[PDB]
Amino acid sequence: DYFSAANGEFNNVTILPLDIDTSISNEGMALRPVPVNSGLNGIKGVSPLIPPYFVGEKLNIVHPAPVRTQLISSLLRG
RNA sequence: UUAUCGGCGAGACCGGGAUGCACCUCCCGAAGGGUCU
Repeated sequence: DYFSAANGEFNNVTILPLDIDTSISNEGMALRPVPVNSGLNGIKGVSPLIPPYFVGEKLNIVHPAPVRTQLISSLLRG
């Protein structure tokens, strides 16, 4: 709840171009909720694929670890 | 944004004492002079 609780306020939004599309897949590891049949491994769950994630039938999905950490230097490498 | 919603709050004196002072001469030398009812 960013709206109600003001959790996870952010600023200084910086966008940088990437070289490889790392939105859905990452060497076969899903980086976001994807259907089970997509062949991507990770953690099983139930959720709608498309937002908003509180409406729509909750179908089986594979999603990454809820808390993923990466070094900022590695993230800025691109 | 995996839901929907939620002020953390209320009260307090921090203050009470102290001399910083005690000793030193800054002086030593020179002509500013000469030209035009």
